[PDB]
Amino acid sequence: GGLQVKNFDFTVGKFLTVGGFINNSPQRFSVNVGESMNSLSLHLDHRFNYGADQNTIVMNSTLKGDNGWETEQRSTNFTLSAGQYFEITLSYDINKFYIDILDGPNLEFPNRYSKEFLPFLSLAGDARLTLVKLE
Amino acid sequence: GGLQVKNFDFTVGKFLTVGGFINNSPQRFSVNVGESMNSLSLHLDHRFNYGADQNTIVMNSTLKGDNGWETEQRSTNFTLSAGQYFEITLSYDINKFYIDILDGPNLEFPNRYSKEFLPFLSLAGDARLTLVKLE
Repeated sequence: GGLQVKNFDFTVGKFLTVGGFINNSPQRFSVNVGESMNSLSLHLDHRFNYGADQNTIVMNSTLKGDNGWETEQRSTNFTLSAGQYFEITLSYDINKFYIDILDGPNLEFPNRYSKEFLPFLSLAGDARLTLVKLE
Repeated sequence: GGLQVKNFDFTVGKFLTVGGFINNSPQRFSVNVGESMNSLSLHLDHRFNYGADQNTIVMNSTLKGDNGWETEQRSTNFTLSAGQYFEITLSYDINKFYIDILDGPNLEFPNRYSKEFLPFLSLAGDARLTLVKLE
């Protein structure tokens, strides 16, 4: 399951853009990059309506999947809308990730595990991934 | 090396579009889909200037990498240019692959190994992959 795109080496200095469509009536969706679904250097969750989190961005990482979520960083500079096309561009160096949301904020999150190569990408939740661009 | 895009299941009925830039002064470049670099259901080679092949499309498959190339199918309906952006959309069913080159031909090639899922994608040669879209 998944597609291995040989040519795409998401190393320090590359810009990975993901694009797709948010569902109508979303709860939340995330962009996840790391080594596997269990070992994520960045989980970028846009929470539309998720209990106490209403239009909040939450960023975190985990080495133990769902049971290893660490210190959350949150932003209320929420610019995405239900049912719409989105694009988020990620890049990083050994110190940090730089998150450029199209027509929205620019955020930074620590590169907590000092990664210089990230082999895995997934979108989770109420959105559909349709494009991956690497430059 | 490569990026695993979890969400992209290139199954029968999906449309995979690859986009990128052809090098200046190219010899040839290919789009390759299959199970690995050694086991390819489709190798779609655009040969600009490759000895006797001058602006010829060659399509083939292999189960043994470079030593298992099978019966080539060729087309001279060559529409790509050096230095330019290209996009090719692939889809398939159990019988065949359908190759839609943007502003160029529509080609078909047999699905020789009766595949219904293709886990691997690579571009090879004188071009640079910049986008992968799955719909």
